[PDB]
Formats: sequence, C-alpha cells, structure tokens
Amino acid sequence: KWASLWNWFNITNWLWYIK
Repeated sequence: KWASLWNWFNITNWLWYIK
C-alpha cells in the first residue's frame, strides 16, 4: 500500500519547528 509516506510526512511538521 501507500502507508509508507506519512511516517515521515508528519516529521516535516515538528522537525520544521525544530530547525
């Protein structure tokens, strides 16, 4: 399936807040 893109897609939410 395509359930292998959100695992990181959600990372660009907090990581973007970090850097």
